[PDB]
Amino acid sequence: TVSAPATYGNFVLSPENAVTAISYHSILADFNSYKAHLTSGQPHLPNDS
Amino acid sequence: TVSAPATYGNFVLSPENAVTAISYHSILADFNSYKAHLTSGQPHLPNDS
Repeated sequence: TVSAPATYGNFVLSPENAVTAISYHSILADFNSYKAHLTSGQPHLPNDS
Repeated sequence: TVSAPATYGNFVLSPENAVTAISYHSILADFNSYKAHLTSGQPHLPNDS
């Protein structure tokens, strides 16, 4: 037996991203995540998108 | 006796702006106000920064 995933994942956009989409045409994933790490100064995020 | 302000009112950058300044060369003042009133769907805004 193998414990394979049973469901497709999802990647819902954050509302803050939508303001950054309407203006300049670019989107970085998890915009709230980077904001909380620049304040602490930590460079290594736990996870990526 | 005209009532004139006794002190300069300093502007301050929002923490959300700190990532936007790095990822691209632009800043939207009151960026949290844009996200709040855009997610609300209301075309108008209270006051400018």
